[PDB]
Amino acid sequence: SLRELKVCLLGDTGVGKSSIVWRFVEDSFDPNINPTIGASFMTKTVQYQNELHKFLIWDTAGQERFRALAPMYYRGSAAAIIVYDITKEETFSTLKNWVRELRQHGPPSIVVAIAGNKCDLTDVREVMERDAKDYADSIHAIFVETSAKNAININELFIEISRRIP
Ligand SMILES: Nc1nc2c(ncn2[C@@H]2O[C@H](COP(=O)(O)OP(=O)(O)NP(=O)(O)O)[C@@H](O)[C@H]2O)c(=O)[nH]1
Ligand SMILES: [Mg+2]
Repeated sequence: SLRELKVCLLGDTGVGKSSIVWRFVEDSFDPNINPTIGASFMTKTVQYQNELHKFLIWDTAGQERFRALAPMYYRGSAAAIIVYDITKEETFSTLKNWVRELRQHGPPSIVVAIAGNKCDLTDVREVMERDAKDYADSIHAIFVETSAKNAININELFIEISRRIP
């Protein structure tokens, strides 16, 4: 048996959406990765208990000219991963806007996950873990501080999704 799970990544440009997906699927990291144009699609199948979860992963362009396309991506998604950058408070401040948009226009029972990415960059941290954790908890979302660079909580993010899908 095999279970298809559409997952979309949402967030401001530069937060590491593509790097998260590349690390999960291709097990690689590129400091020189270019901004996404349109969307990138990758897939990985993982054993969860007695089933196989085939993640159909939509890596969306964060650049504002692509925002209008977002509804196309979250439609039919089993989960949404909203990514911010722990070194830029602006991307966290903005988190509520992404959540709002997913509340207002997304599927009724989507699994929401919040990823605080670039957690390897601790010296220049701007978003305290506790504050982002508190927020994720308040909306009953999955939360992890991730690093695509160091492979911190990348698999764990998708494991939490596997646990919480119906
Ligand atoms: N140190 C560190 N750098 C990271 C991490 N994830 C991504 N980066 C870097 O951050 C920059 C932006 O990454 P990228 O994956 O392109 O972000 P994005 O959210 O996909 N941007 P876009 O929306 O424009 O496609 C790149 O220089 C990349 O190497 C991380 O976990 N740690
Ligand atoms: Mg990208």
